[PDB]
Order: sequence, then structure tokens, then C-alpha cells
Amino acid sequence: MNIFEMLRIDEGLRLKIYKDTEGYYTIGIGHLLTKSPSLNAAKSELDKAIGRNCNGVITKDEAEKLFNQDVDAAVRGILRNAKLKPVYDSLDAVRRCALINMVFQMGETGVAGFTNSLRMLQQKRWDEAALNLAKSRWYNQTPNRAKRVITTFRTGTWDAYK
Ligand SMILES: [Cl-]
Ligand SMILES: [Cl-]
Repeated sequence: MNIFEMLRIDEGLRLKIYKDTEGYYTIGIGHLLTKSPSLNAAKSELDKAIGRNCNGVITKDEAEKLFNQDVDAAVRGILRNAKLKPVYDSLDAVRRCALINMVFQMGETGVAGFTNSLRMLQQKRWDEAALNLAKSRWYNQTPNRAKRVITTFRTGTWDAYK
């Protein structure tokens, strides 16, 4: 199991513009287009993103290209982020994937705000960190996905995904 396979499981794949769990305009593999209510604002960002006239529809390849960029951006952001880098460096391979998973989902800014949880992960206090992460709007809104990531952190294995 790898990061791409993990996120493909959590985000799904859709070739037509759609609304995410939060109501925002998304396409492909969790690729957020805009927070704006307008489908037109979305369709424009989409053509900007692909470099063609899409009229809200893309190919598998295009969805994958976008997915490649996003995971990459997610990894570079963690590495560049002063609060995230140290946690990431302190972690094993599996748990590293889990942190990338949250960053792709909520952005660098959101994860960086989970101060207490980050501190417990860095300290390797698994169980405590798992209970703390569950106390968030994130877990309340997408419980099944949150549980999967959280177990990944608690255990250090791909069990939740297999
Ligand atoms: Cl809460
Ligand atoms: Cl969910």
C-alpha cells in the first residue's frame, strides 16, 4: 500500500465537477477547485488548471496528473513548514503517510493548528494522540475517513485500509 493508493481510497475518482463533503467544487482525486458558489467560477478554475476548455469534464489521465501535483505539493509544504517538518522527520514510514493524508485534505494551515496532537505524535504517545485527534470538527464531519487516518497513526500499519 502506498500514499497514492491510500488517498485514492479516501477521496475517490470523479471525472465530472462535483461538490465535496463541504459543498465545494472539486474534480478528480480530491482536487479542490474553488470555495466560491459559482459553478462558473469552478469551470474557469478548471480550464486554468488543465490548460484546456473542459466544460467541467476531464480525463483519467488529467485527474492523475492533478493528483501527482497535489501529493507533491503536500509533501513539499510539510517539508517547508516549521511546525510540520519536525513531526514528519520524527515519524516512521506509515505514519508519515498519515500526516500527508491530513495535509492533502485540510491544507498545511489546518493541520498546523492541531498543536497538541502534533506534540503527542512527536513524543510517540500513539493512544493519546489518537484520542486527541478525534476531538475536532474534522472527525465530526468525515468520521469514517478520520478513523482510518487515526488508526494509521495509533498502530503504524495499513490495517484500516486493508
Ligand atoms: Cl470536539
Ligand atoms: Cl468519511
